[PDB]
Amino acid sequence: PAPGPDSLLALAFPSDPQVSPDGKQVAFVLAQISEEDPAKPDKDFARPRYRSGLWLSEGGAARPLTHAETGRGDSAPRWSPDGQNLAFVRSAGEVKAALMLLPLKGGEARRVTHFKNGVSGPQWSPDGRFIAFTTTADTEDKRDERGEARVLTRPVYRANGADWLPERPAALWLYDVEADKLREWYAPEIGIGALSWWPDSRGVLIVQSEDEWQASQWRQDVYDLPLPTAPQKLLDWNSAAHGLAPHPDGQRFALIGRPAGKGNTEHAHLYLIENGQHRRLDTGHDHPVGDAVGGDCHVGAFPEGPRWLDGDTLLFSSTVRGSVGLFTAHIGGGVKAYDHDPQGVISAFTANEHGVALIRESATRFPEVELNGQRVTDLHARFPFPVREPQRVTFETELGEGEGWVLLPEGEQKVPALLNIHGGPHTDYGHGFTHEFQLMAARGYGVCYSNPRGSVGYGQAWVDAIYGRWGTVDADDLLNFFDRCLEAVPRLDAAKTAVMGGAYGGFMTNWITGHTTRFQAAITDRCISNLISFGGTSDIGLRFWDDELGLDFSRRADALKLWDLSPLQYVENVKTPTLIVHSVLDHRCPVEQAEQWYAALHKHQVPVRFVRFPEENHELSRSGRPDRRLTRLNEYFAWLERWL
Amino acid sequence: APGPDSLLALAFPSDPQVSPDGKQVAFVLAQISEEDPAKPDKDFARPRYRSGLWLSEGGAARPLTHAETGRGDSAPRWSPDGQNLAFVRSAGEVKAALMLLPLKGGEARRVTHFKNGVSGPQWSPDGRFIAFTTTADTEDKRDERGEARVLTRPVYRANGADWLPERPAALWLYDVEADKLREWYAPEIGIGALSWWPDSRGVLIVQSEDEWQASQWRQDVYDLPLPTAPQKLLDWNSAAHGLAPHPDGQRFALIGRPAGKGNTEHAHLYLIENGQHRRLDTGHDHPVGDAVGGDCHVGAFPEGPRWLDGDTLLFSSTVRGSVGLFTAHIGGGVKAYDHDPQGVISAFTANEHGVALIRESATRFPEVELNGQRVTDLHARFPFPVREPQRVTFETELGEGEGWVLLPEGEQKVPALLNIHGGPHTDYGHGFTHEFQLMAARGYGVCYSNPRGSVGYGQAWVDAIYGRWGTVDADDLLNFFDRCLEAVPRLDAAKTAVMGGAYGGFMTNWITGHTTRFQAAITDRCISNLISFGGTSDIGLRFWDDELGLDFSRRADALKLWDLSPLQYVENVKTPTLIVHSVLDHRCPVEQAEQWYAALHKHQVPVRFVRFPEENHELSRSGRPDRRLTRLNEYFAWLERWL
Amino acid sequence: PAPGPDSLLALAFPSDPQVSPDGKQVAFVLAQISEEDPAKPDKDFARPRYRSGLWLSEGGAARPLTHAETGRGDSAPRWSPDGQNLAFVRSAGEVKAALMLLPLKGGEARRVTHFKNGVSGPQWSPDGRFIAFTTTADTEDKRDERGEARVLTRPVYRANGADWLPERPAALWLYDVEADKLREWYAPEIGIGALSWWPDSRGVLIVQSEDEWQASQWRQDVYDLPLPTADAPAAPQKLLDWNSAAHGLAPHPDGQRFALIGRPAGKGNTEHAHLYLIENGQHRRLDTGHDHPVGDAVGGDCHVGAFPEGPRWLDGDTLLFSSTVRGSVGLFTAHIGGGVKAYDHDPQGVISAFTANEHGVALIRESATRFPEVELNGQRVTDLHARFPFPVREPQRVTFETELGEGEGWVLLPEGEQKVPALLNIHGGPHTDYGHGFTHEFQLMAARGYGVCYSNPRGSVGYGQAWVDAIYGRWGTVDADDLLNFFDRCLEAVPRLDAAKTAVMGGAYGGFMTNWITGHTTRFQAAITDRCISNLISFGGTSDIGLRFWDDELGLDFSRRADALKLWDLSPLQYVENVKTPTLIVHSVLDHRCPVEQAEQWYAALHKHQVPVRFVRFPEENHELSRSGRPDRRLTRLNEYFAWLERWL
Repeated sequence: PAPGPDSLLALAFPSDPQVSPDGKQVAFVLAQISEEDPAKPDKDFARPRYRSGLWLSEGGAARPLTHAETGRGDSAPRWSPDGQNLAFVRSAGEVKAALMLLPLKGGEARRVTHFKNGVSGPQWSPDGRFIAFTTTADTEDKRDERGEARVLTRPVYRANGADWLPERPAALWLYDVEADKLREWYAPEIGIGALSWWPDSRGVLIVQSEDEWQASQWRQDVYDLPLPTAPQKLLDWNSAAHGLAPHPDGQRFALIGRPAGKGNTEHAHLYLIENGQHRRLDTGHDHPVGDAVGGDCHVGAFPEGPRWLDGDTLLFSSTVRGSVGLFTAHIGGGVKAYDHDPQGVISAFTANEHGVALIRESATRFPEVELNGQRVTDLHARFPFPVREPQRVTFETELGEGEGWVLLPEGEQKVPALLNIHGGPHTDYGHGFTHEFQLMAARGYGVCYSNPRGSVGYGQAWVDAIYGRWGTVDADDLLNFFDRCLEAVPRLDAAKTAVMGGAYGGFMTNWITGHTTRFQAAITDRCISNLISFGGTSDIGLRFWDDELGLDFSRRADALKLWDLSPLQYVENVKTPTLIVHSVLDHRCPVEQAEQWYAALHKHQVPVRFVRFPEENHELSRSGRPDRRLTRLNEYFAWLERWL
Repeated sequence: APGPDSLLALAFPSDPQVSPDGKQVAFVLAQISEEDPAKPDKDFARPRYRSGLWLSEGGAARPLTHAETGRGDSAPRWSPDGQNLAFVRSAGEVKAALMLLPLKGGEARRVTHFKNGVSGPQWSPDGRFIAFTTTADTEDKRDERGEARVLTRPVYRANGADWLPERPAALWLYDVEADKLREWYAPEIGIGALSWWPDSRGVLIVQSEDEWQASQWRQDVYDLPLPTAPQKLLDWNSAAHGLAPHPDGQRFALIGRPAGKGNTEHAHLYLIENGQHRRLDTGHDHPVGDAVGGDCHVGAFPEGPRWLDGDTLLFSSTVRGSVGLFTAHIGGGVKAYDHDPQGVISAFTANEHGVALIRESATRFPEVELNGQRVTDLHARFPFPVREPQRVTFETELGEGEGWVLLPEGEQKVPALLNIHGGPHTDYGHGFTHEFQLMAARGYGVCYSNPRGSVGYGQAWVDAIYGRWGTVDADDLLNFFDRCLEAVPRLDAAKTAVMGGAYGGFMTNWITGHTTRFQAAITDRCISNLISFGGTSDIGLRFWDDELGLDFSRRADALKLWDLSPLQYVENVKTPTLIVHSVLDHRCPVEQAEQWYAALHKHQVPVRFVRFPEENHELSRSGRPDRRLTRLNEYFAWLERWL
Repeated sequence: PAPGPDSLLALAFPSDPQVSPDGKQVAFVLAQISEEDPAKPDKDFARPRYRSGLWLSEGGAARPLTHAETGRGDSAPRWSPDGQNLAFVRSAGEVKAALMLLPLKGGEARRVTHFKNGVSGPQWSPDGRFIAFTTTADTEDKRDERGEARVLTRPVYRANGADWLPERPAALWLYDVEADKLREWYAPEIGIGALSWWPDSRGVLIVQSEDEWQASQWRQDVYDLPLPTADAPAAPQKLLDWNSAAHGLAPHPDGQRFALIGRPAGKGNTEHAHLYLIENGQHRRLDTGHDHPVGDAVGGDCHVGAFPEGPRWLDGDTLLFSSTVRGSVGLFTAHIGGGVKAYDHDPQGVISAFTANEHGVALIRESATRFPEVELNGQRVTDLHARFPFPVREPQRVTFETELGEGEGWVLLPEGEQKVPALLNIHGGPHTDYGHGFTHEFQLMAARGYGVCYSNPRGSVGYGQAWVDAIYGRWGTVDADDLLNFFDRCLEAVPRLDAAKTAVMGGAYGGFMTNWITGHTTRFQAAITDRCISNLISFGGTSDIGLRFWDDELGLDFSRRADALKLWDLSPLQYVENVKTPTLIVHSVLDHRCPVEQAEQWYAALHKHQVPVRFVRFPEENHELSRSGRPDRRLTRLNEYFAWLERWL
């Protein structure tokens, strides 16, 4: 009785590992999967939902601090600097996201805020006097409820995962801890991105764009916002910035991003800011800041903000050849490894001068929470079937050897071979934990997955190789890799092959099937078929192709080049039975992309099936509602069983 | 000056049903009232259509029903003995119940009790049965639960119906004498037109063979006897509706076109005998049915042809912006029956004893007539004075084209609004357009014309744009507009705007991408990208094939479709543009508007996008009254800003 | 398989027989019993409800005009004087009671009024120009919904069947038919009772009390209210200082005189209602030589809805009215120039409602053996007895001697020849009659094998005023004597009645008397006391008529020490220590005529004495449960009666 997609329901998902100020404790979030209303289940329709609570460890096995029995649960634990309180956010039905304050030495939490719309992103000031957070407060918008028109004048009006953007951005508020009083601090005209307190608690640094157009073009600056008694521009960056890390000296700060002129394809790096000047801080390290390795067992928030361990040393995470390690950057030197397992992924971390807490996983290990190197969870033990170990298969390119992996099922008999293509394109497969892949191998498929040119963990030149020319050397690498897998692993059945992928991976599944008939089945997920219409419909359409391809869909000559890069131009060649998976509120890859592919395959009488999820967005496979994650996997396996 | 809320004063007639003895008409009248008159929202008005049945025996019509909640009463159908009216009632949770009203006294009785209600009641001529369709008590909880929809059929949504059900509505019978209901025929695909044989032995129905043929508009006619399965009667493999069984019980007529050219060919009238067909409306180079624009039609507008005797078939036809009644004869050709070249007959019913119809003009709001006598007084409700247009012509290689200019009162210069009708194979002309009258009442000169591609000027005028939208049609529109400026000196050539919906929106996008001459533009339910339209539109699998000879799923054709896409030329657009679109418009999907909006933003062109939830392609003609007001408010706000 | 209480669910109930102005048609109301929501029945709990529609006949079998499928339905049909329209009242959920206008020659009804609270009592003016009606319009009272206190200052604050009286009485409104306009006519400070149009349509006559205290004492006057002619309408003008009970105003065709039904000041509640001709403040008895009350006061249980009995002038001399005579109800004419003549009087039948004009008459007629039927000009137009689901049986007469002459009662026997238990049933009032009304309960008792014995002791109403007066001030003496003497005569006259298996039962006054009898003899094997009275003192303070009932019936004021002691000596609860008979107690919580504290005391006292007792307590219902309560609770009441009799007999 091979395991099925409902294996997902056995798992619990950790997030947001928050080390205590004294370094001796970790508070974190654990999402379990439970019935929407455990008291009143629907006899005809199961309703598995995420429900989260806060957990705490001092080094031993973690224990629950909260006990949600309804609603989405509790999130965003934040330690008071004196270690005696945890602020957090509670969602329970009509309580959308209330700021709560829990004394750790005894007693229940008190609700601090009372806004119709709840709050987001609490951060204590380092001196403990304040908690900053954002909120839309009590603003009401009855247009959708009444059936009124929405009048659009801004260039970007929706966002994947948030749906439709409000007329007024969330405002920055202050909770005065001593006075037990709330006050609006700053109501931005455009929106606040990253935010960090100065170490002396005099105010915050914030990222803002100058206007709506600049925001759509990913141009941001950093501003200084003192405690109230308006922000002042602190850095003319005119580019992408987040992860502000104020230096202990209270004057300098680091930021994560890229300098102006770069473009989305440049690795995110660390920049030291002093008196409006900047210089690269993580020198000699040809890898991006942050976790960009694929996996599907992350639900919730995964903090990766860099942290100064002393006056010279900035701790950060970085993706390297399918792994994610901790490194230190130094004002006085180059980058040094801090905690880097080439076969593992550190997906979130917090730190101070006294301790570190993180979440760690591998291709064979479900995510676990650690405190100062000690595991405090036992979550892999919940994984309900045995995991298998992948084998490495390499392929040659003019830039050097690329790599990928084969995950084989048990036994020695021939098994179908599944080419899985990661999205991005500037991410990696490798050492993230992928329930989907382990499940495919448990059901008898050989899973082949690789990092073609365009992937992100192999240096900037490997990223740049596909610039302006998706469908050339990246497609070459994928089929070269797959051919090397079939040659290296004889039990892979070259007569029973499938190609599948999501997002860029869906683009590439569409590209590949329009350029070869070799596969017996295809599954294209949250895909791209028409690069022109994407420019006009995607929540990043106003800048994505400009950065990835140098092409502006609103300019005639560029639009023709985008059409020649569109899989739909070559759809007349598709003969491979194709399953199309898409979600209606995916604003990253809008569902019109899938509709066009579906219609075109029908025009050609190619066997086709389109599973269309309401309510979900681009993130379904990684964090969608559990029932719909089950359905997506069920549909994958039904299609493979039919054609392989 | 009057504003868009002038619409709230109007009452909208529909479905003029003459009685079997020819001496009465029953019809539907939609008034606009609060959603819940008992509990109005102090902060938000909720004007809604609410309909009742009305009756006339020759004098001023009087109401038979008095709905105060719900959408109201529709689809009146006379019993053959004249003593009863069947109709359909919508009142909240009562979706669409079949009701039976005795006409000589007493209230109606409810006949059906289906969760999903019924549609399309038709009495058998002998009065023994009422046929109707229903999805009965079928439930679909996917959307309510948040479940996926699995799609395998080529067409899965339709403008105005949203998502198509897995099982089509089934045909049912009400046994009048027995007071019993029974399912008659559950089709696999769907039933189109339906008509009883004159001897009440069964019905003729239009059906497609399978889902793919349905997407290609290929239908056949079947014979379905009363129960005691359908048998194919005509190998048509093409578009057919308007079944009119001949009194002899063997032959029948239909409206449509034979297999061959495609759906740009004029719809014509065909006599069917023993599987053979021959055209009846010969010597008449004009399509069957009303294809003239207007915006005061709410509800059902029957146009089914009717035999006035064994030799004479009554039908309606569009001719140079008018819609007239004509008769075709078995013995040869077409004669005018009731045709004013300056008017539009939008619906009619008839038998051997009488005729009832709805009639309008560019200056006359729709009224109901019985045997030539008006029985309504609806024009009197129109809340501001109407003005009369003047005709302006233009020259082409196919002959003289025509259009009109509607001017405000006074003598001063006024801004000039080039309005472009959709289709493209429809006409402007002699329909009543509240929108145009309101524009002139607010001080604008409205210029509207029938370029090549329009439908009322013969087949060659239609064919002139085949495969080449954006060539001679665009030429004609600007030719006409230039002639208006020359002929009408009050039009201000420095304050001009271009606007249109659907094909007219395509053309507004095309024109602004090819000239900067206009000071403002309004593009409504538009098309910007012919490639993506092919994959998203509810008719995308056939529309360009018929209209352009192009298949978006074939590489060479898709490039030709891109060369016809206004979005290819958007870099030239400088004209401030208002974009009006509805989220459930499945005819022109809203991604068309999203692409135009985004492209104008990339170029920093002044742009505004009014995005209506819940509405579809038909908003301007029959959308919810509050959203029709908002659409017009937005039109005028934009024109006031830029003109 | 003997029938049970659910036999009630097979019946349909006619009411409000309205003859057309031309005398050739009748429109009436028919209540069927149907599920609350036939579409969504509760699998675990049946919900039978009354649902009414309008029916029409020109002499043949009646046909339905309306087709309510939800809600309580349609009521109060009223003909337009030109015969072409019916006004009526529609109740459908949130539509509480809307005035509707139905054209009779084709088309559906139009809703005329749009008030949150609906309307009551539509009456066309004779010239057809107006419809008068009353309404509380859109007034809201959120006290109960919010849990606020109710502050009481008025002497009467609740009424059986209406529950709690509003601070502002319903106002009289006018519908102007030609103008299609509505306007408030008169907002009374106290309340409007009877109302009638003058024959020339110049205005209405209305009955009103001068203040809240006088209303509580049943003292009313007649007022003249002309049609309004300005933004603020003229007020009513007092027309007759009656200072007594008045209803059924019947304006004379001459437009000046009018008759009224009631009693002159002096006489209390026990005086027969009579007809009085009023002329310029003078009054004289009109129904002379007729020692019987106006109106139907005969018991039965198959009346749901409104039963009009307003007297009607057939010409300048002749006033048609109904009257109770020895257990029957007949039509009679009173004459300005002479005495009373029979018009339509079957001594074995009951005419329960009628309307009339110079061209025709419509009525409802029944008997002890015939379920109510609607008639037009002497022709039955319904077939409602045919629905009665088991055979009906014929009562036999048994008489008894009194010092005032022979009293009478009846025995309804089951089939067969074997001994059967004997049930003494006692009618309420006390000033009503048993006799020739149709009683489903009695027919059902006999169908289940009981001999039903029921009579008109002194105090009953159909045997002349002196027979009523015999019990004045002394309930529990000659009335109890008559009841037990009658029952003994039944046992002697009908040998199959089993003297060892007897029960006593009754409602209201009949419940008082069941309590009295069981406290004064142990002869019965079972007792059923329904909507009863046990404590005359507390009744004075809790009943909706407590401020006047004993004063009129007994000459006793509970708020005066000497009188209260006499009321205690008349209270069955004083003698409860003697009760040994197993007793079923039936009562409803919103019975404001006999408040439920009456039953609570009897229940507690029998418990103190360890007498077998069972108390069925109905929510929501009032004094009228057995005659018009919700069908499911009517079934339960009957089930409980029969369960108790099966246990003890």
